[PDB]
Amino acid sequence: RRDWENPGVTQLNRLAAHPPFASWRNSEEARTDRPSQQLRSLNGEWRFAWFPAPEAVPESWLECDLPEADTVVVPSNWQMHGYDAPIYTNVTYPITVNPPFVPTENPTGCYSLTFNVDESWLQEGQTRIIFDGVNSAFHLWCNGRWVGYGQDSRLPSEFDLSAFLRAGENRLAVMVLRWSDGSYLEDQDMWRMSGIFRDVSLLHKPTTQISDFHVATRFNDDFSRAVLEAEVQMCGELRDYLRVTVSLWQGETQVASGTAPFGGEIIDERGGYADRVTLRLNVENPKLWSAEIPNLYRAVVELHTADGTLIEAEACDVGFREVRIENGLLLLNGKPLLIRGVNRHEHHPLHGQVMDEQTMVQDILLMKQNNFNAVRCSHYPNHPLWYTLCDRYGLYVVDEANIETHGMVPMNRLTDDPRWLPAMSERVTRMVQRDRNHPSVIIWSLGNESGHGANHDALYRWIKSVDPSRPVQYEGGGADTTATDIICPMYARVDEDQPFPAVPKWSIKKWLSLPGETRPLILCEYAHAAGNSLGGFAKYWQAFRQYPRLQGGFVWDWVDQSLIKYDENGNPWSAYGGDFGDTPNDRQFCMNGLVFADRTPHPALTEAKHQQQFFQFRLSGQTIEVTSEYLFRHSDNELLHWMVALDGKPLASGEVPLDVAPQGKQLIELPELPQPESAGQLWLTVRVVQPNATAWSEAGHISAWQQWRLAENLSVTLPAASHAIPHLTTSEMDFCIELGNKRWQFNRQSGFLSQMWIGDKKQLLTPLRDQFTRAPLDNDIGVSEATRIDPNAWVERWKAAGHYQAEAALLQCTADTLADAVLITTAHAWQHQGKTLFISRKTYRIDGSGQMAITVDVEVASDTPHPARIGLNCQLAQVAERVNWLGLGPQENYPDRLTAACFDRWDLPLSDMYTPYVFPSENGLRCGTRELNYGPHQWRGDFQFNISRYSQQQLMETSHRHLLHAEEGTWLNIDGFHMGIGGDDSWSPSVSAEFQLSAGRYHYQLVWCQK
Amino acid sequence: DEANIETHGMVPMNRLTDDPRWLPAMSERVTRMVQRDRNHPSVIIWSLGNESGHGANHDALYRWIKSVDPSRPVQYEGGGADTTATDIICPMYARVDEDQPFPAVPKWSIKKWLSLPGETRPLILCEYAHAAGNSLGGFAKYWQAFRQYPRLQGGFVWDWVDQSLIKYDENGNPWSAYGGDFGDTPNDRQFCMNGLVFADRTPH
Amino acid sequence: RRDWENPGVTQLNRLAAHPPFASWRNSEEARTDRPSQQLRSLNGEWRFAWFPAPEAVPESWLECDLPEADTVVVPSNWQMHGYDAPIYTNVTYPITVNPPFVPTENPTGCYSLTFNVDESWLQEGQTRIIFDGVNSAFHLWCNGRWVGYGQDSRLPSEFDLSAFLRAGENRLAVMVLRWSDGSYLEDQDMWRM
Ligand SMILES: CC(C)S[C@@H]1O[C@H](CO)[C@H](O)[C@H](O)[C@H]1O
Ligand SMILES: CC(C)S[C@@H]1O[C@H](CO)[C@H](O)[C@H](O)[C@H]1O
Ligand SMILES: [Mg+2]
Ligand SMILES: [Mg+2]
Ligand SMILES: [Mg+2]
Ligand SMILES: [Mg+2]
Ligand SMILES: [Mg+2]
Ligand SMILES: [Mg+2]
Ligand code: NA
Ligand code: NA
Ligand code: NA
Ligand code: NA
Ligand code: NA
Ligand code: NA
Ligand code: NA
Repeated sequence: RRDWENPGVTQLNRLAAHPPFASWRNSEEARTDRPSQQLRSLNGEWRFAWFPAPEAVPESWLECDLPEADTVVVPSNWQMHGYDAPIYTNVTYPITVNPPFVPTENPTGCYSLTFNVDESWLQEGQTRIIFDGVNSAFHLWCNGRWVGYGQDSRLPSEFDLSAFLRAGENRLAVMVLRWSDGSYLEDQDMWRMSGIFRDVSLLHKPTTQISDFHVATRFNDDFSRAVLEAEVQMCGELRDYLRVTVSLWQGETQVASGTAPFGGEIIDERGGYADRVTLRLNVENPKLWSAEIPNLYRAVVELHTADGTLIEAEACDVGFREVRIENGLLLLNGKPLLIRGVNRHEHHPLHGQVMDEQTMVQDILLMKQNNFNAVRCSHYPNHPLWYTLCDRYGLYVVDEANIETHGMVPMNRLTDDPRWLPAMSERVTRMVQRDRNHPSVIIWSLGNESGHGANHDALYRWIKSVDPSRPVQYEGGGADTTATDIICPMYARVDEDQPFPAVPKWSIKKWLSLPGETRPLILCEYAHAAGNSLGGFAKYWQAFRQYPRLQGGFVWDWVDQSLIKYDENGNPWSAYGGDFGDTPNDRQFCMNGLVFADRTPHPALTEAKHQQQFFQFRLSGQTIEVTSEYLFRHSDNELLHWMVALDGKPLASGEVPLDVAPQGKQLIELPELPQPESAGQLWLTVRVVQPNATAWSEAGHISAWQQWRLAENLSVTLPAASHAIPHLTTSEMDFCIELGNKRWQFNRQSGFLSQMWIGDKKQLLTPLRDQFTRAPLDNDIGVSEATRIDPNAWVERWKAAGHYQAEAALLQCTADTLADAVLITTAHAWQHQGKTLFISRKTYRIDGSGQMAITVDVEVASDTPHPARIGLNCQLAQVAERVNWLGLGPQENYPDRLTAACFDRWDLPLSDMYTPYVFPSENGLRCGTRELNYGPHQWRGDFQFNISRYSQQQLMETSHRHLLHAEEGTWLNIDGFHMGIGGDDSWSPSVSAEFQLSAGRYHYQLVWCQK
Repeated sequence: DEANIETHGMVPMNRLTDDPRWLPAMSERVTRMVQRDRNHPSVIIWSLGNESGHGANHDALYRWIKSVDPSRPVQYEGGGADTTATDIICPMYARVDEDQPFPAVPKWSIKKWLSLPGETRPLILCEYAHAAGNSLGGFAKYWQAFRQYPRLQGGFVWDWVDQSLIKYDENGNPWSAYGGDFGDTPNDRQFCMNGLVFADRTPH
Repeated sequence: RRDWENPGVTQLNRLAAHPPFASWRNSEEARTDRPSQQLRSLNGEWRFAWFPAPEAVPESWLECDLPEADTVVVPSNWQMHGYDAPIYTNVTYPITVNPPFVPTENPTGCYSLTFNVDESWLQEGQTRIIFDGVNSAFHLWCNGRWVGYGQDSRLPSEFDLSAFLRAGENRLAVMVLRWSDGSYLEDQDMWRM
């Protein structure tokens, strides 16, 4: 029948979808959510054999174990066990686009399990098996007899095994196909894997059973009263003595209860549902659920007899909350939300796409600790535990259908085809039937990148009809089609329009006011965090806060989808597209997270945490105004600490308890701040601390911070003229300046400071030269490739302009003797085949104090692409352990991503000045620096810098971080100016104009001296 | 033009039409009809089917049509004749002046139906004036209302021709038969004859 | 697979629906709506045999004509030919309401036709067969090979016979089931045929 090549068949004998069941036979266990003996896990060791195609699977396998088989852990993805390679492709399908057909060479995973089943399970009731996740299609056999078939890799497939099992030993046989017609709807941008990757279990239910139940909560105007409505459905024989009791609990207190026999209200001319009943419970002053305060109640559904005998019980956590769009605003419990979200794929560097509780909790804790209050299930229903954790820890969730046909041409070819409506509908309807009772889920999504088809309109209406308590969104086809309640563009910029034909991405501010538009706008994807990115992140938040209808978005994305491989010595390294022989592939485009695969934070995470702060501050004189962006909670676990320092030197500090009502303000009057004597800039730094531990954070957690420049005292005092006078020694090839124990050497042929001495020690390994390039970041590269160059990408423009090949041509080099110093004057011309790109004019003034003042003035040809940087660089012979600087830190920060960084005195080990991005590039920069210290050296001024053991050349020529080798000495890059990193997206130029080095003429000055 | 979908005998009537498991089968009865007949000028209205209550599958397919063919209104009588799945209030056998307040699915006087709080759609009966045998009494009352009220734009009489079948007796003479005359049981006897004309098209 | 008891399977290898086609190879013919040499009718005398259930149909019927079969006119309803009784019920289904199942005693109509096909039709292009209406479900075979399946009694089911036909004589075998899961969606108040 080749059911895996027929979108008409998505399953055979599969049971109806429903909310999480456990079939408790004890009500107390149901109330407290304790384990159930009726729900058994089949996870553990299974037998597995790999085949090139289903036609190659031997028939004997159905009856007994294949001696060729291996014993492997389940759940798992077989690529992670080395049976075949995982494939990383973004848009292009991993198989030939010829729907509904798949390759004849279809990797087949043969799973089998021999397990015991107690007679008591077969004597009565129904025994079903549950496969929470099988990628991508499979046939099931039990004791040699065919049971069924199932598709959709991200939702559970359940089959009744009651007539197939026998007391004692039993054997299951599962033939999993990597490719199926379902694969045409699973083209998400992630590693393409397969296998039984989610839990497998057996559920026992009585013949007369609770087959489904829906919980809804409505409120009065001020949410002081609510009515909980629970519709319960049963299967089995109807008897007049049957009853259903729904009880609601707050802790160990029962706040409400309702009981009734089956038989719903009349719905039409034929009557009503005799196998259903709806209980309605009134709840006065319910504690409301929100990501701010995840208040939860427990609802227990009991099927029983009138005399009180329990048959079975089910239950769920209930969060009292109302979600609705009113007057163009997405409201929660009547308040306008501000979505601080992120897209999160289910990924593990070691286990692939298998999810575990520990990794989930770690992600949720890191998310809340970094001020995120929402997550988008990009782009498929998640492992069931995920919603339970979100309900309890408090996170707004966008549950998304497992539907993406990105690789089709046009994108909606299948979604606008009625022959694919059936397949698509099951991916939407079964998701809703499974997760509709979770309060964390506040918005339904029809899928991702599948254009806009009539099938979307139909499924949009289906959801609105069955679940009016949640808005429905979908980005495909222009982000504002008739299939979405929310304008949800991906990568729409703040101010810049991107007028693409048919599917334009308007500036978000402009999008809201288009003629006739009234919906709220929330980006389903924005701020693509590939590598050194998130430039311009603050521009989004300034806009979100100023415009009521701009209610936020979900960053793309949470974690790098890198995988682990080992070298010959067993040392692990991070691998990306193409490292497994997978081809074609999309290389590093699988890594766009705010954190590395092992959850180590990327510098960008801190910029997100700061911009997403819940308290806003303003300063006027001695008054600090604290404004709360919380909607429901008072600041009952917040303390404001303030500090005033002069160039990093603390003068005064204190703390004040925060007592701000949600949306409210608090004025804090700072005490008389004593004026400092010494010259310098005074800085005020405030931070909000949470004294007490929470379910998601430890005592002392910092949730917000901000700085302001206070008074500044310009230094006018003249340095006590040192008696010493430097001396110049001139030769044909050099200008040497001696001063006591120090010496400076300027090659007269190159025009650069080629060497320095402190005693008999050389300080340089490479001459101090101008630098106008940087090892390209992911954003500089875009989608450009050697086989497919993107002439528009920054890196390609720089390459074509000769920026990386530019040769320095000495125009002038003179030496003058002053009354108390030596003055070196140089001028260089950087040209590329007749074209002068840059001109550098410098002066070096060495006085008796041993200080070397360098003045640099650069001209950049207006017709050459704006350079990545304007600075100097050299390889220092020294290799010290610490790096001390007075500037923005402590973390890596760039011009368009430095709002989170604070000005102060920072000191870190040299290794922390390097950011280990899997794909190497310019990194570790620190801006707004007035003083830098390393070994015996000190540089002062107003510059940006990065310092490490890797040269820009090596970073540029190395594809993977683990392949980097520390060079001799230390490479120092000091920039007067550095281009922004961009990030609005990573496939087109995204560095905003105000962060491009287009001034034409630049000036910066540095003072180099030995401590 | 109406989709071949009627589940009248289910209890309740929408048991299948509100079940997502049946959405696939239903959608094909609707979509393939539209793909076949959309170029015919005579077809001015699409119908989702008949007597199958009102289920979520109806809302889905209603929207599908509006999306693929905005040139024709979409109607459906199930679930009360004025649900979210119909552009036209299309009751069957709603009377002119007399209300019939059935629970959940009332049949209001058509004059009254039009002005219920918030209602603005036109009203056209998908079925009215049941012509079983000696019938059509009160037919003129309907037309008087149709002509007086702009939004009462008519209706479709039920129905055109008697569904009687021919059988033969001893003398080989043919005679008109109805339910039960073929041993078919259970049956609904003469209820298959409600036309304005006899099976051979002779007028009643 | 008992495809007639699965609302998940409404057809097998059926071609997409579309507006009326005639495939004129002459524009003036298309303009004037005159008969097309590319659209042939297979209406007329066919071979028919009645069986109480699909399990009672002999396999030999796929390869050659059943001598016990009768020659009947098609299109037609077999109740009108007297093979079994037409049923008149209004609301109540004519079969036990147990979706998606139908009675095991499922009247099965076995239709067959020996017809000729011009070689020019097989030397190029695509030759399809169109059943404008089959009540209520059916399987199709051509020259003994299974072609497809289809449901919905009131719309045309089309199948590509290009790879099943030979120049000259060919034999179609059509097994029509009276009841199917499609029957749960066809409870209109009218005679059940
Ligand atoms: C490569 C672009 C043309 S499509 C772009 O690629 C990104 C890679 O992280 C993401 O998958 C986005 O969702 C997708 O739209
Ligand atoms: C028998 C009624 C309660 S239902 C009534 O029966 C009529 C018989 O001609 C028609 O079929 C109507 O459409 C139907 O609603
Ligand atoms: Mg399939
Ligand atoms: Mg995509
Ligand atoms: Mg646990
Ligand atoms: Mg700031
Ligand atoms: Mg079927
Ligand atoms: Mg009816
Ligand atoms: Na809403
Ligand atoms: Na806003
Ligand atoms: Na990606
Ligand atoms: Na507090
Ligand atoms: Na690199
Ligand atoms: Na009128
Ligand atoms: Na009738």
